[PDB]
Amino acid sequence: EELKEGIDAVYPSLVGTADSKAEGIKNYFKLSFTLPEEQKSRTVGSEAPLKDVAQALSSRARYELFTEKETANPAFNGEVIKRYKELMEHGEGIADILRSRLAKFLNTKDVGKRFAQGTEANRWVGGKLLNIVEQDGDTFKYNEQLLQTAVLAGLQWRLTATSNTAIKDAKDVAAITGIDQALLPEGLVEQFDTGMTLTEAVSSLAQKIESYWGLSRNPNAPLGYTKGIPTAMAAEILAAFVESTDVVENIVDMSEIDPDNKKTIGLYTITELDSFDPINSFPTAIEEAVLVNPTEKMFFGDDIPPVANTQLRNPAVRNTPEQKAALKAEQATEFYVHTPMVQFYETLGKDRILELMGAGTLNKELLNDNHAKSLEGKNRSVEDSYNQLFSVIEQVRAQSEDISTVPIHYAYNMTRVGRMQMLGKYNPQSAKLVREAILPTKATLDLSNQNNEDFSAFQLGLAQALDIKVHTMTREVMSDELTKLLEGNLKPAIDMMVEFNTTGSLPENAVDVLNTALGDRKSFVALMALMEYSRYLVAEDKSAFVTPLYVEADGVTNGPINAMMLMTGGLFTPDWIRNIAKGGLFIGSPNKTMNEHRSTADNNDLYQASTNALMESLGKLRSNYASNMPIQSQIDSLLSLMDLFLPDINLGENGALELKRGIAKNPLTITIYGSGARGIAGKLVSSVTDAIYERMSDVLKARAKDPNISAAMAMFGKQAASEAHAEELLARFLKDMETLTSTVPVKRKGVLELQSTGTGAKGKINPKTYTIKGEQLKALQENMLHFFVEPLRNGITQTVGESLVYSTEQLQKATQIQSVVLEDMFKQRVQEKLAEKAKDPTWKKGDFLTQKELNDIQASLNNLAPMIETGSQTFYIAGSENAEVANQVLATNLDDRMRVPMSIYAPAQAGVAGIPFMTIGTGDGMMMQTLSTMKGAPKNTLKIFDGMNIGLNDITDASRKANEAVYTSWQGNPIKNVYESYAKFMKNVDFSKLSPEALEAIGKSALEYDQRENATVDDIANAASLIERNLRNIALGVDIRHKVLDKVNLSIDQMAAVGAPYQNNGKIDLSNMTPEQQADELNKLFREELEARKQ
DNA sequence: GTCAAAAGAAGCGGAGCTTC
Ligand SMILES: Nc1nc2c(ncn2[C@@H]2O[C@H](COP(=O)(O)OP(=O)(O)OP(=O)(O)O)[C@@H](O)[C@H]2O)c(=O)[nH]1
Repeated sequence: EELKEGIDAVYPSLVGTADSKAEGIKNYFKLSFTLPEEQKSRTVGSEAPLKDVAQALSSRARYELFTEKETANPAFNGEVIKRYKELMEHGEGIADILRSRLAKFLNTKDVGKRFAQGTEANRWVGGKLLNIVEQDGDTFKYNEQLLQTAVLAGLQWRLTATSNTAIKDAKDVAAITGIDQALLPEGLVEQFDTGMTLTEAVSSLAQKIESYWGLSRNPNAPLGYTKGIPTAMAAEILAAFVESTDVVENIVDMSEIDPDNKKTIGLYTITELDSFDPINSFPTAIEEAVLVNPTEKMFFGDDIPPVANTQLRNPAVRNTPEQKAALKAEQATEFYVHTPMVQFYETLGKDRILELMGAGTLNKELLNDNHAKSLEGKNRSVEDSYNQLFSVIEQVRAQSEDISTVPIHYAYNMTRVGRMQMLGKYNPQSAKLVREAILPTKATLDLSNQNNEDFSAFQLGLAQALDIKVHTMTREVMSDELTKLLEGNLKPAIDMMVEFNTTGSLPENAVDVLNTALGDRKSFVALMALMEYSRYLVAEDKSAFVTPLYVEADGVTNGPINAMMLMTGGLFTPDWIRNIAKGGLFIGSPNKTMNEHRSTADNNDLYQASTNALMESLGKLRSNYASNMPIQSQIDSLLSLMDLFLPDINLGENGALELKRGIAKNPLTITIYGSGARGIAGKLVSSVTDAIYERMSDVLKARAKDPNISAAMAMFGKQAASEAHAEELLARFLKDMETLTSTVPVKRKGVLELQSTGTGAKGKINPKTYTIKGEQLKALQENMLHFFVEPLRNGITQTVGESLVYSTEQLQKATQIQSVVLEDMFKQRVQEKLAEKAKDPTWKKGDFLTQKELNDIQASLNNLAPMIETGSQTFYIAGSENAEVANQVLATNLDDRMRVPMSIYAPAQAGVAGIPFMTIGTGDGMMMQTLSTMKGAPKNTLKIFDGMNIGLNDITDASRKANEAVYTSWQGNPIKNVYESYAKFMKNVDFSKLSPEALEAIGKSALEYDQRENATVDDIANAASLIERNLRNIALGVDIRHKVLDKVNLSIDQMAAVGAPYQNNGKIDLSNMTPEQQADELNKLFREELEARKQ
C-alpha cells in the first residue's frame, strides 16, 4: 500500500496532508485518487499539458511521436492543424478565465486567508477545488498540470458533446419542468431538446475531466471527493465557457407558463461551429492524443470497436457472454459511403433539403405562432442531421481516394431493455438522412433481365421505399403496383434523376419536381429509390449493377404480438389464433406467408382489429346513453372535430363512422406497456391541435394571397366544393370547439356526467396568435378520454385477450413490489451507515459513503434477487441514477451557483417499467441477439430493433433466419424469469422493516382499494405471496402452451416483406381446420401435458 | 405512472433552510 508515496511524487506541492486522520488541512485529491497500474492518460507527469499537446498537435510527425504510432489519421492535414493551433490558444483563454475566478473566490469573504489559517474550506460544497491548489506567496494558485488537463477535456467536450447528447421526448421535458406531459406548451419540448440541463452538462464534462486526469478512484475514499472534485472542476469549466460564449446560459422560468410552478431551470447550449469548419472533419484529435484508449473516434478499416462489458448505464449488470457475442457481430459489420446519395445531398444543398424534407424558409407571419415552433424543431432535426453526415464524409474522404471503399465500423452497447444500440445521436440506426448515405448493405445484381430473381428483389426494395405496403401483397402484385407508380406519378422525378446521373446537375425546380411526384411517399429512403432506379436506367452494365438498396424485414405489430405469444397463460381461444395470425404465426398452413394472409385470409392487422373493436365499444357506449341527448351530441362533436383535421377519422354524409388503423398504432403499443389512458388522450388531442395550428397557417397563406377570401374558404376551401359547404364546416369547427372546451364528462359512480368548465373557448379567431392553452387543453383531453380512449382500451383488451392483460398486471405488480423494497432498504442501509460516520471524527457531513461501502449495501440486497436472468439476458428493472439517496449538493461553482445534485447509482421504484422491459427484452431484443449469434447468422445487415435492413442479394435467407430468430424468441418465458427471482425475494423479504411511505406503495399494487388505508404488515405480506402464486400458474401455462405449439405444424412470418417464412416441422398436422377446431385440438394437448407434470 | 438516462435557481454560510 505504498500508493500514498506514488501520487505524492507526482503532486508534491498540493496544499494539505494525505491522511484523513491529520488535524490540519487534509488534501482530499491525494486521498481519493491513485496512479493506475497501466497508463491511462498521456498528460500524467506533464508540467504544462496545454503546451505539450499544442506541440503534439502542431505537426503530423509530432502527433505520431506523442501517440507513439507509426501513422496518424490522414484527416489531420494542414487545414485541421491550423484550426487546432487556434483552439489550443483558446484553451489558454479558458485556463485564464479559470485562474481569475479562483483568485476572486479566494479574495471574497477572505476565504483564502481563512483556509491558510486552518478553516477547512476545501471540504465545502463550493471549495472542493481547493484540493488541487498550491501555495503561492500569501495566496493560492491552481496546479497547472491538473488545471490544463481539465481544460483539454473541456475542449473535447466543447467539440463533440452535442453529437453525444440524449434525445428528449415530451415525457423527459415533463419530468424536468414539473408540468403535465399533456399540458406542455408548444415549442417548449423543442427548447429543452436543444439545451442541456445543469446535471446533463456537468456529468458529461466531469466524466471527461476525470478520464483525462488518468487516475483510479480510491475505493476507501468518500464519494464527496472522488466524484466531487472532478464535478467541481466541471462546474467551473462550464462557468468559464459561459463567460467566453462557448456555452449560452438560459434560466427558464416556469411561472411564465404555469404561474403556480416555481421552478427556474438552467438550460445550456453549446455554440455551434460553422459547418464548413475544418475541425469538423477531425474533432477527436485531442481525445486520441490524450487517452491510450480513446472513447470518441471514428472506426475506419480494420480498427474495430471494443466490446462493452456492462449494460449501458447499469454498471451492476454485466452483458452476458451471448450478448457480448452479438455486440461483437454488429461492430464487425462494415459500413460504406454510397457516393451517389452523398453527391445528391450535396447538389441539392442544405437549404433545398430543408425545403424538401423539413419546412424550409419560415415566413413568421404566414405561420401560426405555435405551428412555427413545430416547424423550427423539424428543421433543426434535418439540418443537424445534414451537418453531422457531412462532418463524417469529410473525415472519410481523407482516408482514401475512393470513399465508397472505406470500411466504417460503429460502436454498440446493450441497453436496459436488451436492445443493441449504436452510440452517438446521428448514426445510420437513428438518423434516416444518414441511413441512406452510409449502408452496410450492398449487392451485385443481374438486372439484364426483368425476370431475374435479382430484379424481383430490386423491385421489392424500390416498392417498400416508395411507401408501397409490401407485406400486404404478394411479390407479383407488388411488381405490377411498382410499375404503375414508376411509369405514372414518379416518371418526371425519374427523368430528373436520370439527368443527374448523367450530367451531375439538378434543375432550379428540383424540390418542386420531387415534392409533386412523391406526395405522401416523401422520405429519405424514397429519394434513395429514385436514385437507385435512375442509376439502373443509365447503367452501362446492367448484368453487374452495384447497389446498397435494401429490403427491410419488418416486424408486423411486433411489440403487441410478442406480448401475446410470450405472456398469454390460459387455454387456447379461437380469437387468439385469429389475432396472432395477424402477426405471422400461422397454424396448419405450411409455407404460408404474411403476404398471402393479408391478401387471401384477413386484410385487418392488429391495429385495424382494435380500431374495429373501438367502433363496437363506441356503439355500446351510445346505447348506454341513448336518451341522453347532451351526451350523444358531445360524442358527435368530438368525432366531428377529429374528422375535420385527422385523416384516420372519417364521417360520411349520412353519419357513417369510418376509422383507419392509424389512430390505434401508438395507443395499442403503449397500453400493453402499461401507459395510462390520460396520456393517450393527451397525445390524441396533441395531434388534433397540431393540425388546427397548421390549418391556421393555411388561412394566413390564403388571406395574404387573396384579401377578398372568406374565413370559411381560407380554412376549408381545400376540402369543400362550394362557399356554403365551407361555411357549414367552419360552423362545425366553432361549434365543436365551444362545446368541448365548455363542457366535460366526469365519471361519478360508474356513470358519465357532463359538467360546465366555465372556461369555454369563444371570441373572434386570430390565425396568427391562435392558441389552445391551459384549461382548454385539459377540457378537450377529458372529452377525448371518456368518449374515445376508454372505448379504445376496451377494444384493445378484446383484441389482445384478457389473459395477457392479467399477466402484464401481475408482472407490473410483482416488479413494482420488489423495486419498492429494494429502493427503501438501500436508503435505510445508507442512513444506517451515515449514522455510524457521525460518530467518526475524521468524517464530516457533505462527504458521503465510500464506493466500497456502497458496494456493501448493493451486495446486501442479493438475497432479494434484484436481477432477472433468462440464461442469455440479464435485467435490472429497479436500477437507476437518482439524487434521492444522497439528498445533498455534490458540488457548486466558485460563484456558489451551478449546484449539482449528488446522484447515486441505486434502485428506485419501477412503476410500470417491468412490462416494456420484459416484452422488448425477451421479444425483439432476444430476437436480434439470436439473429447476430445463430448458426449462419445474416451478415452485412442493419438491425433497428424490430426491423432488419438486408442487402438485395440475401433477402430470402436473411428473412427466414429472422423468422427463425422470432421462433427462438417465442421459446422464452419472461413471467417464469420474473417468478424465479420474485420467489427468492419472497423467501428473504421482511416487510416490517419498511418505511410507512414504502409500505403504502406495496399496498397499492397488492390489495384492492378498500383494503389499503391502514392494513397490517401481515396483510400486505399475505397479498404479496398471492401474486407469487399467480406468477407460478401463468409461467406454468406459458411453458405448456409453447411446448404444445411446438408439436404442431407452424409457419412463421412475423418479420415480413420478402415472403420467406420459417417452418418448425411440427408433426401434428392442423390443416383444413377452423380456429375453433384448432383451439380444441391444442387444448387437448395442453391437458395431456398438464397431467404428465401432475404425475 | 409506458419504457429505451437523470434533471430548479440562489442568498447566506460553510449545511440546508429558504423564497421565487
Ligand atoms: N422503446 C421505444 N422504442 C421506440 C419508440 N419509438 C420508436 N421506437 C423504436 O425505434 C425504431 C425507430 O424506427 P425508425 O426507422 O427510426 O423510424 P420510426 O421511429 O418508426 O419513424 P416513423 O417511420 O415515422 O414511424 C422503431 O423500429 C421502434 O421499434 C419509443 O417511443 N419507445
